[PDB]
Amino acid sequence: SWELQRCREENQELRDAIRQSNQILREVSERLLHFQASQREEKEFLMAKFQEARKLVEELGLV
Amino acid sequence: SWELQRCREENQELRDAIRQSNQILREVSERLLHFQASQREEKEFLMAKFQEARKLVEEL
Amino acid sequence: SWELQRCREENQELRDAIRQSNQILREVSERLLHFQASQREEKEFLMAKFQEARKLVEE
Amino acid sequence: GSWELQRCREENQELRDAIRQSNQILREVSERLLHFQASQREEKEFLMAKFQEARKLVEELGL
Ligand code: PRO
Ligand code: PRO
Ligand SMILES: [Er+3]
Ligand SMILES: [Tb+3]
Ligand SMILES: [Tb+3]
Ligand SMILES: [Tb+3]
Ligand SMILES: [Y+3]
Ligand SMILES: [Y+3]
Repeated sequence: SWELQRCREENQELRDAIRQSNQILREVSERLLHFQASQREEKEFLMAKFQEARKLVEELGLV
Repeated sequence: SWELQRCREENQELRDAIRQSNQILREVSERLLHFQASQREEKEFLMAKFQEARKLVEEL
Repeated sequence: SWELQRCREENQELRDAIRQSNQILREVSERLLHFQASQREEKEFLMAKFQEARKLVEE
Repeated sequence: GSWELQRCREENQELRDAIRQSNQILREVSERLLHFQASQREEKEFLMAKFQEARKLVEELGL
């Protein structure tokens, strides 16, 4: 049937779009884990500095 | 004889799933854009802390 | 003595400078904890909404 | 001279050094936040790019 052939093609494209869109979302989730690993290193540089500052004032007797 | 009707029903279920997914992703996107704007504004207070520190290093 | 009084007064000013700079750093740290909380909430929302999208696709 | 004046002078030197250290800490924290900001910017640009990919997949169905 003309209409059945057309409908079958459209359904396969719809399935492909859903599958490809899920893969995009999966890649987003994985990459966000990488951004978070790098941002954990940033927090570590920052935390080291804030601890150095705290020690400075404790030691000067200013706490 | 019901092959086309089956295919049309599948098409409708798939179109509805795509629409719902699009709605979800539109919500995420729009919320993240508004969030970036709010965060930019909130970061202005950090910028202000460092301007105060600069002024201090100068007045010393 | 005169010299002791001058040194004590200078030390008060220096301590005040240190208090100010330390308080600025404490405010930065506190505000960064605000940012961390906000970002965690947005990450949780995104995760939840991606899961909802992954569910509509099941079946 | 007195023992108490020598302490005061030693305290004065340690506070001067502490001010220089505090300034260094402030500077390093500022630099790190600029780097963290650049990281977050890249994360935002990545998310925008992936959402655009998904939208274009759906637009290309033509429905
Ligand atoms: O950027 C400004 O002008 C001010 C400073 C912190 C809040 N907004
Ligand atoms: O002017 C003062 O008295 C302090 C003492 C140590 C050096 N400067
Ligand atoms: Er000592
Ligand atoms: Tb503003
Ligand atoms: Tb000593
Ligand atoms: Tb540096
Ligand atoms: Y929560
Ligand atoms: Y970039």
